[PDB]
Amino acid sequence: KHDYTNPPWNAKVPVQRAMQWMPISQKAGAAWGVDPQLITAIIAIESGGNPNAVSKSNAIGLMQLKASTSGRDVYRRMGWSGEPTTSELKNPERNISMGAAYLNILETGPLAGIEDPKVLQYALVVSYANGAGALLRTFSSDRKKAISKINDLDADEFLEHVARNHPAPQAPRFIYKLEQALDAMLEHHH
Repeated sequence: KHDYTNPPWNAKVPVQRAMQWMPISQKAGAAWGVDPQLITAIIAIESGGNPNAVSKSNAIGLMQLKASTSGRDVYRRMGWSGEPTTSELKNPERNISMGAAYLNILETGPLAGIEDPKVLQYALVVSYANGAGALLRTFSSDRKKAISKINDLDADEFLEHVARNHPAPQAPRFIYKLEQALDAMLEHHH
């Protein structure tokens, strides 16, 4: 039902800029066990590689972290009180390293025990934007059953499900731009 491929989106230039940061993304991905291509994909989608991007919501920087939510979440994962400042989120290394942490948090928490890497990946990008909870809720009210129900799908049926079930239009959209972004990235030798 969500017309999620319209308009088309040219990954080239936003991935090009995102790729500026790939050395950090490589290090960040490595440290947190996150696919560096995913990190770069997210940077390209959320900020188009612009480290000073700032949303209506006051989400900040390359990976559009919000200090009160994902910021706070990552601070607690590291044993820290409080939230990162705006200033620290505009730092490209701290920002990316924090997005990586946050992706790791989603993978080892809300989304734990997804089998297929590719669905996992799609789940991450939709969770990252519009929240793991809202995603699971589209399957079932109980987490464990929603996850069993996700493992009964392959990536394309997952995308179909998000397209028809997720309230947020940007959820399936992100999966489309993920794939455009991964395509642009084959033109960059690791």
